[PDB]
Amino acid sequence: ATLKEKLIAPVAEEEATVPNNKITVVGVGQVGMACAISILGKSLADELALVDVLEDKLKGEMMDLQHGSLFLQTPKIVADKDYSVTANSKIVVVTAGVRQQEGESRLNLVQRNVNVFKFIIPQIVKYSPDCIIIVVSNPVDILTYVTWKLSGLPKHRVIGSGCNLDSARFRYLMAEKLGIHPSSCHGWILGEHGDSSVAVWSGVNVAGVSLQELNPEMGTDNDSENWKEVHKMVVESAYEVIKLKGYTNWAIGLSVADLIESMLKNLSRIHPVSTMVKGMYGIENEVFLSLPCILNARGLTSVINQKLKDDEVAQLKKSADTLWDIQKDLKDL
Amino acid sequence: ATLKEKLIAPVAEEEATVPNNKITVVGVGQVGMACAISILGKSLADELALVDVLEDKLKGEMMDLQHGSLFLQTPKIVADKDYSVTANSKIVVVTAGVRQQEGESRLNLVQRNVNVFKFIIPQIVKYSPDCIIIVVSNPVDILTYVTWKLSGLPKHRVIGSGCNLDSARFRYLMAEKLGIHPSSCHGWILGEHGDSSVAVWSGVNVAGVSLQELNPEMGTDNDSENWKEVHKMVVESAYEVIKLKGYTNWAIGLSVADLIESMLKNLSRIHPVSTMVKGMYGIENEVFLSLPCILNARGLTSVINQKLKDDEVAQLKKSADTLWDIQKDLKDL
Amino acid sequence: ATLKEKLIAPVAEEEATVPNNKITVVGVGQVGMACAISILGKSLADELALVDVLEDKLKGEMMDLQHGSLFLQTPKIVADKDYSVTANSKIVVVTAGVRQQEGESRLNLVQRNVNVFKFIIPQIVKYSPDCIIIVVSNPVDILTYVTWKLSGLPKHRVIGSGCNLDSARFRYLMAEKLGIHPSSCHGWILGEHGDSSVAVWSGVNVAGVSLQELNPEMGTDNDSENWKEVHKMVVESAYEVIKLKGYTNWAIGLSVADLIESMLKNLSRIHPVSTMVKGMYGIENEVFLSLPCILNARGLTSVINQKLKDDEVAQLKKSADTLWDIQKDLKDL
Amino acid sequence: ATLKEKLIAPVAEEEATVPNNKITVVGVGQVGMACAISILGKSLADELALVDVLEDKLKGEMMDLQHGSLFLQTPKIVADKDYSVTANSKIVVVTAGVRQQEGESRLNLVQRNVNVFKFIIPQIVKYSPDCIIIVVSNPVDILTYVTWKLSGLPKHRVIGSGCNLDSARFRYLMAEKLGIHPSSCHGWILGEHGDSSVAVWSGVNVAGVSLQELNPEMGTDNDSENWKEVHKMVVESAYEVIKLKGYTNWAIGLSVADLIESMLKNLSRIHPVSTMVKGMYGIENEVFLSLPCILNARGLTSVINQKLKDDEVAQLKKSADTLWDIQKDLKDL
Ligand SMILES: NC(=O)C1=CN([C@@H]2O[C@H](COP(=O)(O)OP(=O)(O)OC[C@H]3O[C@@H](n4cnc5c(N)ncnc54)[C@H](O)[C@@H]3O)[C@@H](O)[C@H]2O)C=CC1
Ligand SMILES: NC(=O)C1=CN([C@@H]2O[C@H](COP(=O)(O)OP(=O)(O)OC[C@H]3O[C@@H](n4cnc5c(N)ncnc54)[C@H](O)[C@@H]3O)[C@@H](O)[C@H]2O)C=CC1
Ligand SMILES: NC(=O)C1=CN([C@@H]2O[C@H](COP(=O)(O)OP(=O)(O)OC[C@H]3O[C@@H](n4cnc5c(N)ncnc54)[C@H](O)[C@@H]3O)[C@@H](O)[C@H]2O)C=CC1
Ligand SMILES: NC(=O)C1=CN([C@@H]2O[C@H](COP(=O)(O)OP(=O)(O)OC[C@H]3O[C@@H](n4cnc5c(N)ncnc54)[C@H](O)[C@@H]3O)[C@@H](O)[C@H]2O)C=CC1
Ligand SMILES: c1ccc(CNCCc2c(CNC3CCCCCC3)[nH]c3ccccc23)cc1
Ligand SMILES: c1ccc(CNCCc2c(CNC3CCCCCC3)[nH]c3ccccc23)cc1
Repeated sequence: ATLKEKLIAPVAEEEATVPNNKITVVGVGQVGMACAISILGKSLADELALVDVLEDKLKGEMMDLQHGSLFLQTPKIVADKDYSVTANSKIVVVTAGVRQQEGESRLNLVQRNVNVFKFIIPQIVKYSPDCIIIVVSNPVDILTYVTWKLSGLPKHRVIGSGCNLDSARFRYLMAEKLGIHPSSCHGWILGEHGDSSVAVWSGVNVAGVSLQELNPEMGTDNDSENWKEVHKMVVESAYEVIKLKGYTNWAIGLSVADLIESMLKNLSRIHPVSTMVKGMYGIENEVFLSLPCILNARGLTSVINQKLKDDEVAQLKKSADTLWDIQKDLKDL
Repeated sequence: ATLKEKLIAPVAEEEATVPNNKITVVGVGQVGMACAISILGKSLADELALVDVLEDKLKGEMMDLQHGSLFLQTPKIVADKDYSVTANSKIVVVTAGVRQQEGESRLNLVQRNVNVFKFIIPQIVKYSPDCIIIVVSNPVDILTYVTWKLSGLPKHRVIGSGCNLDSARFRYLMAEKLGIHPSSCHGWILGEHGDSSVAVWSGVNVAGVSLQELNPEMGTDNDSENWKEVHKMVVESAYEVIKLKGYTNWAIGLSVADLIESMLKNLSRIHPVSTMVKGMYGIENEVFLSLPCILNARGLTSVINQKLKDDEVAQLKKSADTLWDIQKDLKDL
Repeated sequence: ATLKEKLIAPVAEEEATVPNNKITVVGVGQVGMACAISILGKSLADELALVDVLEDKLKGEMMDLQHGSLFLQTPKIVADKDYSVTANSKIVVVTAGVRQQEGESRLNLVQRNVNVFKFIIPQIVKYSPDCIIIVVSNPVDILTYVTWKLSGLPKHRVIGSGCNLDSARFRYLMAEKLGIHPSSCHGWILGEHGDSSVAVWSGVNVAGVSLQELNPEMGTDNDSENWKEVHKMVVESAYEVIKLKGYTNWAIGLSVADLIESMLKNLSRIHPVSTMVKGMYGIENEVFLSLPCILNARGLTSVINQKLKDDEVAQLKKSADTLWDIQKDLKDL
Repeated sequence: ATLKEKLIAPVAEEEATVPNNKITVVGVGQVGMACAISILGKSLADELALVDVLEDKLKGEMMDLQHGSLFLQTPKIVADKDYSVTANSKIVVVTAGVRQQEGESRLNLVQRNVNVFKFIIPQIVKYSPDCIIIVVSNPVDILTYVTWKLSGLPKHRVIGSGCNLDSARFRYLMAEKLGIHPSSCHGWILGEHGDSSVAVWSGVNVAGVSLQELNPEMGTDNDSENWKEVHKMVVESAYEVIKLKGYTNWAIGLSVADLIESMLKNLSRIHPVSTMVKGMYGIENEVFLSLPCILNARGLTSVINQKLKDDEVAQLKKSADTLWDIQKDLKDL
């Protein structure tokens, strides 16, 4: 009778399909939408759900993505302020809450964003008890800890985007100096995604050539080439971009899509992401900060043990102390 | 104690992989390996299993693929003569059996390849009772029927690669004449993957312009442009390529990867593939042949009802009669 | 002496890059950045230049993209307010200018954006005399005409993004009703990217089945299924999304990346884009509006002639009249 | 008058198109066709030309690829025994000649394959004087030297596929031991693509952790974990695969596509490929062997200088001496 009934003959009985690689993005602001477009561009989701408290903005973002469906391979894009829309997600990316004002530390956002997370996180696990949560909201290390405590998920299923972005920036800036692709320039930023991050100069290399072996002063204040300035540029990068355009989003969206790719393709690639590091490098408390971690379909399955220089371990311990001083006073977790 | 124990600190205490996007290719001949490399190139499997009777060849192919892992996103590639290696496959591609000699009809392979399938199909469903089977071995329409009977699987989970390849050839040949990309030149080959195929000239179009409306003689024997010769070239293509290089493999490997993409990405794209067409176009028996079908993560869920011209319906019925003449005499299914 | 001199031994004594697959995006607003991220995600440029009048915002966007380099395959990302940065671009995407307020016609933007284009287009061709220009700013059909006049380029090198986006929206909405992928649901929106667009109901098809042959009332006011409402939703879509989120950007960014892919891959795929249609369907003036066009590495090399129904031709002529009424009064082009 | 003339209205004059990223594959054997399918799969060629002395096999391979065009983004696939078909190639991949029989050294193929190259290489440069040549035929290091002498091309435009494959195998075997993706396991095989290859144990690392710092005996005969066996497995791999399936092809096809991607995308990624190493590591003659090299659109533009252990330098010099002993006895280059 209907055009659809004239055109389409069933072979199978119409039955509810459960998606196999659903992704939710919580928060459809600058970061959440950069994450969404990068996930859709890399064909990483068979279903994409969006949540926000701004109902009109949310519906607009959902419709704009839906209009691009012809160019994508994501057959279902949905959005609602209600967390029921997020059911059966494999990965939930949390970008909701407040961002830095100009010259504001990420650590100054802690009380506001803890209050946002207190109501969101229990709803995420209610509807997707088997998900991995990727925390992006700042300060990302503290809010990964908070998400672990609120969610009751195992450690391997609560990941902070952490220093995957800082390390991308570091590798870009070193690769630009050397005239090579960042993928061929190896270097790790660890610890806090923020001012106390640690540059592991001792592991920086190109084709397995230690650059600190070529320039032993690399990373010190007594270096005629002032490589230390590259780590200062990594630390200052968010502040500089926020002064120019108000926020950052494109690089973090690609960084989050890189983490999702490793997990949904089950690759066991190593990324510097935020995890619980008690018992590593003499850290005595449940600090979350970035170390090199193996990521696959289970989540964050292992941490790489490193031989660090004394000044590197000292900076990592200082970063841990900086974060623990905030974590220890958090209430009702 | 081991280097691995020194380097890698567990976060998850468990290392077992849950079966997920596993594909098996049965047969490691020219077609099975083209299927395998196209599945790996398009990142369509997290686990690829190869099964075949030829143990040395199978191990060599497995090792050669494993050596390219750095360039791929498939973390597990395995191979064995025993079907236990195929356990918990979501899709199984069947390419094993005899192939055409020069000038040989695909229909002449039926007794030999039915005997191969009486062995193989029960082993597939023993180890993957919840799989989708894509049949590629020839004659593909008859062997799709045979696989359906032997497997006990529902219709929507047994698919013959069918005329997805014939249609690709048809679109290439018409697009070459018009100077456009085959993706912009729409045309359907239906029925037997073989000599009795149907060119649906009444549906051939560019930008929704019916080419038969522009040239009503298109596909008739009274056409000065002789468009009918294009269908003759589609029918003869396998024989011409077999005469020149001995077999065909690259285009069918890409065609199979196209079908898998629609299913694993859950897209509900329409392909001309082999399904059970009883009750369509006056067909009274359980004939399998190619019609436009919707493919998604459930398998083959719908068929498109078409308005055909009399000469199109007549060739489709002739195709069904040709195939049923062989099907009706099959024993012990 | 330097770490770079210690590490890197020249084989080639020269480092300059020969200009090749360079793309400029003019405008770093919502649309320019969606275009930029989609071009980078699809690896469509070896060099991306951003040009804009807002120097701080431009530098911030350039830095944010640069920080994602590790995740991309574009080795050079540059930005300046001076058009010297755009030199030797193969493709220039123009997204600069004013956009619609809530409820505002795209045609109300004409005087403002003609003033923008009178500055921008001469600067583009000064620095890239051999480029293809893709016009995105609204009203896109009028500004494609203005760009043709100001640039002195041949017709095949000046393209309006046009109805590629309207057609994607149309195919999304029809595919959603039928439960299929938009890539399997064929349908064309022609004429103005705006209120006077034409839905070619006579060409709408699935697997070469004309849907108007199944439902002759499709696209008329006397249709119990009211398929006409789908064309109304296409026309209203920009206004609805602007009401909800303030602007549109994701779908047009993907649409522009689709056009660039056809051209840089030299594919001769057909897209409904804005071109000079004098002499077509009795149009007597140099009107620009969308028809199905072949796109390849030369640009826009052909238009598809269509057999249209009387109501489709009537709307196309009305669309042409609507645009010519504005074009005829333009001065100093 | 013709259907094409009714359907397609010219905007531009029909003009001969010069491809911008044409690739030729010389030899359509097991390696040449693995190269071709990997190039087509990664969308690296707007035109693909095939050359072989076997005219029928060549035409059949061309047709089988053409039949897959709908699934590809390569609008022109051509093939001929005449090198005029290769004109205006950016990259020419040479796979032609004889391969190893079972247990045969690659070095034993040198006189036969030099005789093939003496005829081929002058014709390649005649028709594509601006190309990069990637040598794959064995013994690859000596034939890269021979191709340099015969071609008269600059060093940076003559590249041997070299140890890109050996290093992929090495990284796969180490990554399998550690349970990580090969892309996260860093290790270099240098020198001859063959029995005298050098494992740079001192540069092997995961996340910038030197594995030889964890196990100082790594690569010695006095190692309880016998990591040296992994290098033996790399050396023996081609022989083992040749014993099982007769040849190798899939891994080298993906390795060649990786080198092409770096060059056509202008990335300046580092690969261990065969280049002229006179003046490096006390090598006094025009030896070609693999070192880490930067690859971009210019070709092989730099070599990475490494700090190697004494035993590693000794092995590299022994590899150079092994290759020079063959190069010095070659006639009429
Ligand atoms: N980890 C990293 O590397 C980076 C983190 N960030 C962080 O990402 C977060 C988001 O930044 P933007 O997207 O630029 O901010 P934004 O202001 O553009 O968007 C934030 C969104 O969160 C929504 N939201 C607020 N409260 C909510 C609640 N209770 N439930 C649901 N949605 C809620 C808002 O309505 C808004 O749409 C910030 O915390 C920022 O500091 C930003 C850049 C990089
Ligand atoms: N549906 C389509 O469009 C196409 C179908 N084909 C069909 O694909 C099949 C495979 O072709 P190729 O790979 O070229 O053949 P091939 O000879 O290269 O490989 C045949 C494979 O099946 C195995 N096999 C052969 N005889 C067997 C037996 N008696 N029992 C168990 N395993 C056996 C072999 O060990 C080998 O792995 C043929 O039936 C051929 O007609 C070929 C091309 C296109
Ligand atoms: N063709 C299509 O399908 C679509 C077209 N558009 C059009 O794209 C254009 C850009 O929209 P958005 O990016 O959302 O706007 P936006 O306000 O976010 O960005 C506009 C950009 O143009 C620059 N610009 C503004 N006024 C200028 C002037 N007087 N001179 C020079 N540069 C100037 C701004 O600095 C900024 O870079 C608008 O004309 C809009 O109507 C919007 C969406 C889809
Ligand atoms: N560098 C590497 O890592 C690897 C190198 N190889 C080498 O690749 C080469 C090709 O191996 P396969 O493809 O397996 O051999 P194959 O025997 O399958 O194909 C070689 C092709 O070269 C053609 N040919 C012979 N002389 C020719 C000439 N004068 N002009 C044009 N074409 C000519 C033959 O007709 C044949 O089609 C061998 O030298 C082999 O050792 C193989 C694997 C990996
Ligand atoms: C002679 C001696 C040593 C070599 C090979 N050098 C490999 C050494 C190496 C380092 C340096 N590790 C530092 C060393 C100081 C102790 C504290 C921190 C760890 N980083 C890498 C990153 C990647 C690869 C290797 C390395 C060659 C010749
Ligand atoms: C019997 C008669 C005819 C057929 C199949 N006919 C397919 C025809 C067709 C149309 C309809 N064209 C219109 C109709 C006339 C009004 C003026 C404009 C042109 N659109 C398509 C889009 C795609 C493919 C085909 C078509 C089958 C059986």
